[PDB]
Amino acid sequence: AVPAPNQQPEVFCNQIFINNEWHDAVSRKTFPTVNPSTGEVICQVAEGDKEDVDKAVKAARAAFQLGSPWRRMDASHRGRLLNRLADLIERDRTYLAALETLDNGKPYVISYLVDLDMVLKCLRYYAGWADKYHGKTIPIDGDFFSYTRHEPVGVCGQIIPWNFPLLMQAWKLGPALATGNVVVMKVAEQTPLTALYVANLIKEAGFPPGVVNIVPGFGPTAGAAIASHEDVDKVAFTGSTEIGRVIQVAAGSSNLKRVTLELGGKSPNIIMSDADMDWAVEQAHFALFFNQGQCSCAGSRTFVQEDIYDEFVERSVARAKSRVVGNPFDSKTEQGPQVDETQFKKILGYINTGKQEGAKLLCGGGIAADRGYFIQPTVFGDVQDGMTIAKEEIFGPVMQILKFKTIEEVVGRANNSTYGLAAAVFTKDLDKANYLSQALQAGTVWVNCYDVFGAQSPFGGYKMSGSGRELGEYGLQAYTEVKTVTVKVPQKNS
Amino acid sequence: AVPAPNQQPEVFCNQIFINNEWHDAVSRKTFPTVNPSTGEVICQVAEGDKEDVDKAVKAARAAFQLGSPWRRMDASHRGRLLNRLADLIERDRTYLAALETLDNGKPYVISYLVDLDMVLKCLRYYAGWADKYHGKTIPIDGDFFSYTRHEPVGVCGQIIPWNFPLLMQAWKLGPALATGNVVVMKVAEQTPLTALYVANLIKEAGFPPGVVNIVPGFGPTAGAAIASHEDVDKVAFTGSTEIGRVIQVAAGSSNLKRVTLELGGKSPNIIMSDADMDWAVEQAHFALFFNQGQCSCAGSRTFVQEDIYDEFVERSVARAKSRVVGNPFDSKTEQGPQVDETQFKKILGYINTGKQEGAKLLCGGGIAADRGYFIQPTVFGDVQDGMTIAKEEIFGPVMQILKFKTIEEVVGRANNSTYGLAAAVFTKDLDKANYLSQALQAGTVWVNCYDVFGAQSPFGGYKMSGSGRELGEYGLQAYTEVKTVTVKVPQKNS
Amino acid sequence: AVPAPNQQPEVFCNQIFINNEWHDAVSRKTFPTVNPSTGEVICQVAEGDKEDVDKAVKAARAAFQLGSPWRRMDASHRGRLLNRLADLIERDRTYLAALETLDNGKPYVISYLVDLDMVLKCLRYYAGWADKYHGKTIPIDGDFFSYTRHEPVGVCGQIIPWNFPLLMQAWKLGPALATGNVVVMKVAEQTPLTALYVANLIKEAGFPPGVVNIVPGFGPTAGAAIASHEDVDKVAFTGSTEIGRVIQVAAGSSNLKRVTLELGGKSPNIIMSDADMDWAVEQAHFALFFNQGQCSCAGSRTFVQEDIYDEFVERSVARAKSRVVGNPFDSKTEQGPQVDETQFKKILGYINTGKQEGAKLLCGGGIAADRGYFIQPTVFGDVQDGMTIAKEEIFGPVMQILKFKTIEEVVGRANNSTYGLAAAVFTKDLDKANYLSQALQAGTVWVNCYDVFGAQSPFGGYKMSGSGRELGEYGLQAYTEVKTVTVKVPQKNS
Amino acid sequence: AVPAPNQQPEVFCNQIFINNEWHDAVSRKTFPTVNPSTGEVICQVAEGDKEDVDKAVKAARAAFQLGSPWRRMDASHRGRLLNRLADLIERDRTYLAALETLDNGKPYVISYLVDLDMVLKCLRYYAGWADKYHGKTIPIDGDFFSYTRHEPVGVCGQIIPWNFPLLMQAWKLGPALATGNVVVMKVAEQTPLTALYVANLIKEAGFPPGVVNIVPGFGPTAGAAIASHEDVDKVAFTGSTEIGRVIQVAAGSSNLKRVTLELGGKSPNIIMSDADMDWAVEQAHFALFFNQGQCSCAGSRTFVQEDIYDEFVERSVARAKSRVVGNPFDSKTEQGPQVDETQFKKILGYINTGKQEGAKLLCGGGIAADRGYFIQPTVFGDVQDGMTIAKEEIFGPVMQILKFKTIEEVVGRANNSTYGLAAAVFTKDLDKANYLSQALQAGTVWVNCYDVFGAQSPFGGYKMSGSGRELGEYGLQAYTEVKTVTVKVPQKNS
Ligand SMILES: NC(=O)c1ccc[n+]([C@@H]2O[C@H](COP(=O)([O-])OP(=O)(O)OC[C@H]3O[C@@H](n4cnc5c(N)ncnc54)[C@H](O)[C@@H]3O)[C@@H](O)[C@H]2O)c1
Ligand SMILES: [Mg+2]
Ligand SMILES: [Mg+2]
Ligand SMILES: [Mg+2]
Ligand SMILES: [Mg+2]
Ligand code: NA
Ligand code: NA
Ligand code: NA
Ligand code: NA
Repeated sequence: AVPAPNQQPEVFCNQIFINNEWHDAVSRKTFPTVNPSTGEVICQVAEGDKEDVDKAVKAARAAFQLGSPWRRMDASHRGRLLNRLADLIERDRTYLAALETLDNGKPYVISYLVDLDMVLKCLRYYAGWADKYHGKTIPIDGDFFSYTRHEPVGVCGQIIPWNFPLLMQAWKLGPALATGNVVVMKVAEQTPLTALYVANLIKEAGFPPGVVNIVPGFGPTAGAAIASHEDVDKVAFTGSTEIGRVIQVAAGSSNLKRVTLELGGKSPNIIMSDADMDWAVEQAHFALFFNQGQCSCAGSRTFVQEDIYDEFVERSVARAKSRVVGNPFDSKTEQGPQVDETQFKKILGYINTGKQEGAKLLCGGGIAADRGYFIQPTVFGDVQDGMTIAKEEIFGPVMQILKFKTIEEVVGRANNSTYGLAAAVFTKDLDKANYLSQALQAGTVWVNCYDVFGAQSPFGGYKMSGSGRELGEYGLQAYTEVKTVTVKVPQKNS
Repeated sequence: AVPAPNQQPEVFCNQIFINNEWHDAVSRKTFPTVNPSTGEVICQVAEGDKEDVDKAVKAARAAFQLGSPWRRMDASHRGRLLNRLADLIERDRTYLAALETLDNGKPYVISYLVDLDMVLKCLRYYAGWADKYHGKTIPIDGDFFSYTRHEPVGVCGQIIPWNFPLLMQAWKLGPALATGNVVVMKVAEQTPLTALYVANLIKEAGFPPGVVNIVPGFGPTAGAAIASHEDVDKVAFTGSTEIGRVIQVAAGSSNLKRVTLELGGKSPNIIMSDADMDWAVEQAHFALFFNQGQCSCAGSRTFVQEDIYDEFVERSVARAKSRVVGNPFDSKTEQGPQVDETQFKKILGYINTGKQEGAKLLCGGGIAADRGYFIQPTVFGDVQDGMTIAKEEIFGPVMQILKFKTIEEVVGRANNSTYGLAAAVFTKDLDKANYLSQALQAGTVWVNCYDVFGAQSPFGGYKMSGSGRELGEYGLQAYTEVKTVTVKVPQKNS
Repeated sequence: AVPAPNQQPEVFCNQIFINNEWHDAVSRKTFPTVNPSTGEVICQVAEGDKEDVDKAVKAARAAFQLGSPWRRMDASHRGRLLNRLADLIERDRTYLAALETLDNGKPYVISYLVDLDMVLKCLRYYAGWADKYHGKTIPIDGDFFSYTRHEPVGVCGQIIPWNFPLLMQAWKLGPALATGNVVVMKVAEQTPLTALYVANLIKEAGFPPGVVNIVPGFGPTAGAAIASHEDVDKVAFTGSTEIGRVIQVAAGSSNLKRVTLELGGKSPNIIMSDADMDWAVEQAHFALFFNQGQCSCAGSRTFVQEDIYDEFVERSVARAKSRVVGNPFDSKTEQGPQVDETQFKKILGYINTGKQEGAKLLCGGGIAADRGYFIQPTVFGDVQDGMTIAKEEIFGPVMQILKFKTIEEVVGRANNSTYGLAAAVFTKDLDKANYLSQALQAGTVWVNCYDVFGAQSPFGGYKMSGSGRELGEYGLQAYTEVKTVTVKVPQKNS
Repeated sequence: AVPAPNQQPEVFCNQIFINNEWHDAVSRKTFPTVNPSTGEVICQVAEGDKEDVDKAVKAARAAFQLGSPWRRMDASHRGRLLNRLADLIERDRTYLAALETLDNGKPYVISYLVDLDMVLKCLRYYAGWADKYHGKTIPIDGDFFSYTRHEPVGVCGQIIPWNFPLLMQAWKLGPALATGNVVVMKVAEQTPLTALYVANLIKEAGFPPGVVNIVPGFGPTAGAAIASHEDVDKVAFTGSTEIGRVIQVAAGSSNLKRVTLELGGKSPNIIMSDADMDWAVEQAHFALFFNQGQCSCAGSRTFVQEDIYDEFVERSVARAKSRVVGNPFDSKTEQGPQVDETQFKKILGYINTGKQEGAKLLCGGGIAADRGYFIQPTVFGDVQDGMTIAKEEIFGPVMQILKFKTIEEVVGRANNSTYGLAAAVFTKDLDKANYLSQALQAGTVWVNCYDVFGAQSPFGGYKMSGSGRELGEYGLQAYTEVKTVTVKVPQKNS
């Protein structure tokens, strides 16, 4: 059951958050954030730039000083603070879900049941790691006692995208805070509002000032200031592959800060002829269309074995034509608008390219409403590997269906990509499932499902889909600096 | 390639091994060991008893003293010694395989290609663990540094059976020595010879005196003396469920030594109607008949789905009738004799029991040769769950085939046992494989295979099939005593 | 800050708890529990025996059936329920602390600030483990996929003592519930009340019926029924070394259930000449006198280097004479009564023995009040290793001070014990601290502190102080049954 | 215990190694490598450039194809191959130690007893990891089975320096090969020879062609070609902080390959007034002067507490004045030449700067012989933090001694560096040791020792000394690509 929304939630936080206080930008500039369902401005937001980032980094560094409240805090108590934050978000769940829908466009039912549930589960998962990520005692040769300390990496710059604003904030804050780091976060200009409200909850939860600082603003200004900063120890970036390159170059060109990247995808979803047809059709639809198609790991190359191709396509088209596009606050709506004008235009561009290059348009193909950034669910059949829509990340409700004959053929075609974020296989056969899950070059392989995320299981890219992993125990690795301490002892014994 | 065997290998070692030297029993008693293919005495062996065990325990305790060569030795160097021991066993592989066949009865080709290969792999695997089983540094509350040391448990009594004499010795020595323990081993009275030769190789490898001591002799004398010893810290026993109970009671009645047990089985091998028939028949044959049926994990309840039952049984009877029983030094031999007269009689008793209780005798059922202890490969059909031959471990070449209808039914029937050592499922279906491997109450579940052991993967029982695990990283747990050290520090920081 | 206690709290729960309901004993018998500060009966409690244990085990087995709510529950949700339980205990903290004082005798300020705090920290720590105790994927040889599942051991019998009633309950329930086991718990006859109230909170928190069952009653009746039960998979026992032997024998004589034991101690507390004198005197006092001396790990052999002996003894005696013995609800009280008349008499017996065998009585030595079980803080000087008071666990406010000269001497004397639960070293010297922490044969070594427990760091015995470990990640091992699944695959690749 | 060297060892390998074959450079160009003891050319070496790297990367990629001999090889067998390689290096130890001395300049006794020993220990350690770096099975929410595979990262570019040619090769090849990667290694132009002979032994050991490829040549040609290559998945670079920046920028600018960096240092060695003087002096001397000062972790800021400063400096000067500089094949020689003329001149430049900026020249300060690149052991006293010789890595036999008063002062001064590779503390006091080891911002902290490396314990930088760790279990992390497989199952149970 979903509690009724407030379809026009008040905005309470719209400034830069440093040392648990709200600041205007040094410049006093602000930028609009827009409701993509109407095209109207919600409010102005402080436009942070290099000077605001510098204030935030200094606050983070101070909070990280040896002997500070955050450094001296018991690891178990960091876990208590993460659990308190989750409880505050749960108290404010309908507000945050409605604000998420207002600013991003996704259906309120999904913001409520999916995004907010996933945020809670991620924070509560990482609360549990705070006092369990042990270092080692090590049986080195000779008369020595050797051990490692797992220390925090330090001041962590965290740059996140607009597609799942709250969830991406939680994927970053969970592991960083569980391990005792401090954060300077740059939220997406398209969707800054929910993360700023969460900062108020961070203060309410009792995190020391300077442990989390949030600088809304643009990428080449505030984002680049983080990535190039001389006193930021680590940057974690989620966004496009194009900008990932910019981040890695900025790290190398500045202070050799540690880098992890979660980038784009063109994930293959492989339907073998023995798959359960009804389930495969529904999951392939979800795999592509979830979140207005705005998912890094979207199943955007649907490979279907030739003996079931015609039926699969018929059913897929029927399901796409039935998908309800509308006001994301209406309970019947399955698909809201795209996040903004830039994305709307890019997706229409890709649709035009698909038409021009001779893919078979089977449904949709155009705008879905006269106001707001709504696009019809669009399906192309008879897609070929060299087509632009088979290669480039579209990030909208545009499905590609490709036909194949053999399992060996489809492995090669699935893997012939510079992306490698996710993939899936639908089959009833044990051996085909094991053959494909081993052979696919992707960070997550789903078998008979898609978009199954768990705070316990890592996620991230092969190839140019990124480096490092988020979620699970693995998500702690990039937030830890390892120190070996090797001590002379009188006489080592086993 | 298998090198030609010496069919009458010389015996060099037949005494008690303490402090790297050979000793008679205090009583000067010896016992004969018999070649089960001919029924003739091979030689006599020192008959160790309580006073010999007491000498061995004192030697091991002395080798374990703080400051001793074995306690000071670098962990990496324990790994080098295990690797040297494996190289010496490899040098003497053809000799050891023939001596194993002479004393135990198994085909020389199998001693050579299987037993000795698995010994080498077990020792080389554990050599690699010697310097890698780390303790932890722990983020405890307060101004403390807390960590754990993984220390050796100490003097380990290790009692092993006769069915895989060299391999059982290696499964015990590998983890115990990798972790810096010292050992008093009691080898089976039926097959003492190969383990005693390996003691010569332990000295040759360079292990300090007293690190491994071996006492051949009987169970209620030397075995019980180890189990009840006031200065043995840990006992690892492999053998019958009946004697496991005796060991656990001895431990509780003496000094509360730590105990692990690897006991009997009545493991179910489940053939679904979609299995590959030819492979399932061959694997079900192997699963039961391997090693003259003398395997704790033998697939001794073969459950076969009703639609494929008649064909599976026809094929199984044909394969059992074709199985070549004979001199284990002849390369054509698939099945040697049972290990001794006691086991021979017990198996004849169980064959008669199956006949008396109305199981359908489909082939075999009698004595296979004049000399030695050879039994025909025997297959019973239409076996029912309440039959004694369906419940009790037979430990010979006697196959039980049961019919079932549904996957839900077979889970309940397979699990309705007080044993729980292993199980298998043959199916092409991903979901049936996952359903059954989850639901079966067994320490190892094989899927489309049987008797697949790896030094890397743990093995051990549910229920009355044992407690604890051998092999893998898990095999190190029982050989480690954990010490927490918690140190006051001036000011704890993350 | 400590809230004012209800000095005569009401009792709401005094029956057997099975399937989330309250039951009389089948026999309808009850037994009294006494307030040790007054010697008066608080109330009657249902007297559970074998028949009530049988009902509880059947309930636990049913709750453990494959497909049950508790088996199907997400691991993360088990963590949520443990966190809910902790929140309910915190809500009822003032009541539970007063009830603990009423039934056990410990000072209310300690119940509130120490026991209840530690209960909350233990449950919250293990809540975090619920979804983090991973099995392994294992690179076995050959064309196979091999992995382990960490499954619950099953029906766990848990038998606990009276010295820290709520904390001992939490140390058992935390790991068992985090790993998905079900429990039949036998609480101490001397202190049943607080654990029964916590059962009401387990129901309130939402644990499925049958997951936790609690049977108050006596040892040889209800305790033995659990230890010998044919359908209990695992027993975890905390109590005397004498009864540990009984439990281990019961397990071996019944169904080979898995066993862990947390037993007695006679722990050495070593004060080197270079210790900080004031700190060492205060910590040595705490080490022995904490919880009316009723701590398994009490520092009951205080070894003091000869050059500082006279001053340390003078200061220690002054501290003992200043220790306020009285009503445990009075804020000034440092020491309450002993738990019952049996213990009261036994401690007085040991004080008599100490006098008879030639130890120097420095202070105390008798009863401290004419009502309730109060004993004077008692210090014996010039104690020798062979004295009964230097060997046997007294479990009361009776301190032994022994003199030593050298570091080798004290290691050897500390280790000449069949106990090995804990030890401590007070020294400023790095090399002395490392030499002694390595050389001492004890499950926990404290350096410049004592009785520093954390849910993160394991605790348990060497030698006859126990086997297995509680707390930390280690505390999950005995609650896990390991299953290997090994699957044939078309072609294994790295 | 050192075999007499061949002082003019023959060179057998001087070409590019690709697919287990020797190749000239495509250009046919060669470059000289010089014997630094004489300044004379040993031989010419193939001058690899971009086209040679391209051939190497293609060969590595082919060897990494799914289904190849290296991809299908059992993990345990990778370990056997590493052990065989170590055996071959041991067989050729005397030759390799002499060749190392000839090309690098370090004393032969040290090549033989230290470098070659450490190479053997590294490879044998990693051999043991090959089949033990498990992935996880993960208790995700819902009806799923989720697990991770630890797969190889793929084609690994490895760029190494000249200071420990064989050891740096081993630190790279050990973890990369244990985890099943393939390698394109670029050895330092100053010391290519020993790594090329090791390639011959890699072929001899049985590694499949293309698994290890070695391209000698210069940095901006062959090194840059690897760092910028579009089909190299990971680069591991050891060298100067300056070139580390170039590598990270190349990775970002090309294909977003994974990067680890092991860079320079200016490590503080802190001597407290309570240190053992004789030991601290000798260890401080070793800390700085080991390997002609050519060690990334050299203790090049020796901080000495004011009370012991004068004595420490007097003893340090006596030791530096007696250090034997000479022919590295002479057993009396403690210090050989610097590796080449460039380094020789740089070090003399630093000595000049030290004198100019007002450090007190206490001994040495000039050239030590008329031929070869020999420099006198040089000690500067009264060094201050702002002096060039206190900030910049000198990488030669030039010691800086700084005075301090308090432990708080020295933490701040030690940590006021953009380097953070190592540090050490000399003290007898437990609390000072723990205070400093926690507070020092360095990847390794030695206590009462220096330059204690073990294959078991990780090593790497904080700050601009690098990112990632080599050695230990940690050394495997950067060579692993993690894949999550999440499988729908009929009904998940614990
Ligand atoms: N952290 C460690 O474990 C470690 C170990 C040894 C040496 N070092 C450091 O190494 C340095 C000394 O070694 P060096 O003089 O060989 O260092 P360097 O940076 O000059 O060269 C190291 C390697 O990189 C190559 N290289 C040079 N320019 C390159 C370019 N533009 N692109 C790609 N590769 C290039 C070189 O040819 C060589 O193989 C010191 O700073 C020392 O501290 C660090
Ligand atoms: Mg953008
Ligand atoms: Mg027997
Ligand atoms: Mg009692
Ligand atoms: Mg250079
Ligand atoms: Na918006
Ligand atoms: Na025999
Ligand atoms: Na009571
Ligand atoms: Na050279």
